[PDB]
Amino acid sequence: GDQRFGDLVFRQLAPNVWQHTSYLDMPGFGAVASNGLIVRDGGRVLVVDTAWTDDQTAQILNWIKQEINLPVALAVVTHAHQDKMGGMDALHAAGIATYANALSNQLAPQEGMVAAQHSLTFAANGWVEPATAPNFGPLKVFYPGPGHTSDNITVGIDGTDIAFGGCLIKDSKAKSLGNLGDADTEHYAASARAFGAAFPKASMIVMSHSAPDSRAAITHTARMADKLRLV
Ligand SMILES: C[C@H](CS)C(=O)N1CCC[C@H]1C(=O)O
Ligand SMILES: [Zn+2]
Ligand SMILES: [Zn+2]
Repeated sequence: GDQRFGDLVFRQLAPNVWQHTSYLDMPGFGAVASNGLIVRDGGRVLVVDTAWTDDQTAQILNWIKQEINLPVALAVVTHAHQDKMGGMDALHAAGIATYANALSNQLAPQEGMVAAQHSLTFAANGWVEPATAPNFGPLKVFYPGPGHTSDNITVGIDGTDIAFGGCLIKDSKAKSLGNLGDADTEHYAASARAFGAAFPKASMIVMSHSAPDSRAAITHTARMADKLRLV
């Protein structure tokens, strides 16, 4: 069910949702896949996360221009690493309004990232303050607590079965939590649980570095976060 387009891969998840996948091409490591989302909200398109690079991200825009051919209203990027924010310059050159967690925008420079144009803020219960996320359509944005990073945010897609965990969640068969250099190892477990609780009906869990999975990815991630906390 995948379709290669250039160095990119696209996979339809529902009538109006597609997974985009890009691969890091650096002379020192293997072809590391990153997943993001494309959502057709009626007469416009919404993007969750860039690709690794500007060119890869423009390649995303081209696939959208070709296969959907509606204007891209906005993008939301889900934390200040390269696999999520590596392509901001491309989104800006294309006139696309960009959003990130305020904390993500604050960390951007230290991380080598260009900041998003607009900053999301969040209630104590983790739900986005609606005024900071205007006209987000079916995108339901939830900050689950520090985990994979301090800033990681998550997105549910109204009207579908899908919730996007970003790099916070790994699939049910993953061996480890991956690079934990930026990780809050104390809150990770609770933050994964908070994600699953925020989207309790979502049956397809989409993540950054595994194929879509069921809810078992959430509990599996939480357990692995608990095992690590206990050492
Ligand atoms: C550079 C990316 C940002 S999330 C990363 O840390 N990754 C990509 C896949 C897993 C993990 C790793 O390198 O160990
Ligand atoms: Zn990351
Ligand atoms: Zn990642």
